[PDB]
Amino acid sequence: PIKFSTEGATSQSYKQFIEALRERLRGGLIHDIPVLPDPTTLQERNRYITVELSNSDTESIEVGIDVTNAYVVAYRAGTQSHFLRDAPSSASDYLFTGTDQHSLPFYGTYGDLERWAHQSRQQIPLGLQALTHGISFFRSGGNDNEEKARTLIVIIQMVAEAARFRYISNRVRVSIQTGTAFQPDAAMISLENNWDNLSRGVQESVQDTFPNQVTLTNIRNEPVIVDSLSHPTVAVLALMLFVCNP
Repeated sequence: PIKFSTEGATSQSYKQFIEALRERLRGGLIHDIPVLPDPTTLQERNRYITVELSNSDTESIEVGIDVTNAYVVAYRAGTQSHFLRDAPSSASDYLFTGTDQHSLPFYGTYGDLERWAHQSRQQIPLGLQALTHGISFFRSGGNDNEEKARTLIVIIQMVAEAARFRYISNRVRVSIQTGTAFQPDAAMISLENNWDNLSRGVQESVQDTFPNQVTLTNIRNEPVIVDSLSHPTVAVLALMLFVCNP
């Protein structure tokens, strides 16, 4: 069971949570980089996991994660659960099966989440207080779809993107250690936007060279061409999407 509590959370407790999540998600290594399982050879009973996000012993939610892409597909508050509009059809057969399950009106893509939130990722604060507020909001069952979408933008980045990217888990750690919320910087956004592209480059690489180049953005909004296994930014990957075997 994978739990994270916001009560007295520390840099270390958050790090240990992300480490446990990464260990459960890893399906193998490719070029020494962890990769998620190939969905075509994965047994469906092994496809979905839960994380408990708690503010106290009496206030908590669960989030359901698809191990094939580390993406949040649903959440649960008590006897009621809510699935992203684009959740795989099998998710509701394995996650929160003892609840009344509902479909959310928005997809889990940032495009649709930002549309419903009326805010972009860059405008939405991340950190312990944002997560605490989101846990409370989901547990309360409030019907405000704008805030549901905003809350998922927070959770997705602090859980799923953090699991995928060492840069992001470390930035959340720093926020917790300092007690200072943050808005995702241009490098964080570009990592989120290019996870599948970086995963593909690594896995398709020949002689360490990507067939399909990947253009990232650094903190100073500078465009960076990543076309090699040895590029420094490749080291930021903690979990890759499965694309192909070498």
